[PDB]
Amino acid sequence: APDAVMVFARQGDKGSVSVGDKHFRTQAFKVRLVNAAKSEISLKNSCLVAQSAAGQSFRLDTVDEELTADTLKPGASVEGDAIFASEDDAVYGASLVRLSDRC
Amino acid sequence: DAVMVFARQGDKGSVSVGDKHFRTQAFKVRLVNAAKSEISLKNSCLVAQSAAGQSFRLDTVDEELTADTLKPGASVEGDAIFASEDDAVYGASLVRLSDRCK
Amino acid sequence: APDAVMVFARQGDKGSVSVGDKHFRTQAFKVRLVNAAKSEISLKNSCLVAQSAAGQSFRLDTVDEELTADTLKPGASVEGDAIFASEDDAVYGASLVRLSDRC
Amino acid sequence: DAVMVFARQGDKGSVSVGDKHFRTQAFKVRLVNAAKSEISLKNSCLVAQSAAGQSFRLDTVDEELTADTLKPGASVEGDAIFASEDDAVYGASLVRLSDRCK
Ligand SMILES: C[As](C)(=O)[O-]
Ligand SMILES: C[As](C)(=O)[O-]
Repeated sequence: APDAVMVFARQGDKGSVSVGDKHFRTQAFKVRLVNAAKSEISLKNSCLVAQSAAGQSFRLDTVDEELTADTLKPGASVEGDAIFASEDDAVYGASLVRLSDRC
Repeated sequence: DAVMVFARQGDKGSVSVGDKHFRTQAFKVRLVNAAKSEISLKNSCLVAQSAAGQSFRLDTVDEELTADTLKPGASVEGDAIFASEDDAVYGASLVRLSDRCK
Repeated sequence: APDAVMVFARQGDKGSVSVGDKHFRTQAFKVRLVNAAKSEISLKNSCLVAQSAAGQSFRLDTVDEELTADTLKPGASVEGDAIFASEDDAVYGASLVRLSDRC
Repeated sequence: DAVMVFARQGDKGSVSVGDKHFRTQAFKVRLVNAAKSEISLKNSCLVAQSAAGQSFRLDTVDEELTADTLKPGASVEGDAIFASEDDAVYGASLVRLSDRCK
């Protein structure tokens, strides 16, 4: 098994939010993080990012508490929903959820 | 400042009578007043919009969403169905409140 | 009310069928026919057709018995599912269900 | 003559480990033998395909669909998940049986 966290994601519902001059589209995912390594891994300086094929990143609008764990014990898994956003429809083209340290 | 509008894309449909027709796109919509005072919705209107910037008229709506005002901290929810003669409304991905209503 | 049958349709599930060399994509709709007129209307020489904006028609692969009524009494409605097909993905662009006498 | 393959598009997903990743598209699949005799599936394989003609590998599948033959009049059903490194599999709209399997 790889010495890293595996990120599994399933595309969920499509929505939108509008308030005054600000409009954005939302794409939800159910995400499971699985620590495949034999040691505990810190996720303190990490965040979930959604990405399209072209390499465009989408900001995380809301996330379940379960996915905000500071660390993952070896062999352990956590899971929850994560919702990403774009001003236009680009987030609908998000086809990958991954971990990043650019948060 | 302003009412928050949350929406989820719902069903797509159509109506045809002879050569007359239109397309429909439904959304489930929640309006939330997160402000400290009552906000009037009287001269506002719900509109669906494509990312390309086209807006679409509300054809039918649940009575809950027809409130003339929203109390501070209150929310109303219901389905709202928007229409276009052609299939452009299927491209609507946002629901917003507009102050340009005829 | 118009002196004709009103056709209401809601897009349903997307599928496919493959057998030997023959492949096709399917688009289901729930359809309601409503006779708005004050007289009975024959549907004997009529059929349901799905159509895209460009005017491309899609063949009716299967249909519920309820939609095969020979006539519609004044003020009456019938409803059921109808599934249309294309060899490629074009049927997914079907955005109108209407009546035709080209069957 | 041949086994009939019925499929319905299901969920879209992804798997990421560091810089390695792939996308998944699930379908619910029913295989039906409408022929009068048993048909061998041994040297056939399920493949998902885009209208553009690209085929996609089966990554995981329900055990029911792994039958080496199908009795006359019988059917098997289950989920089948196809994959691509890039997001091309999201374009798969057909499930078929191929006799070109490696
Ligand atoms: C937000 As990043 C690490 O995908 O550029
Ligand atoms: C099948 As026709 C009457 O839309 O050309």
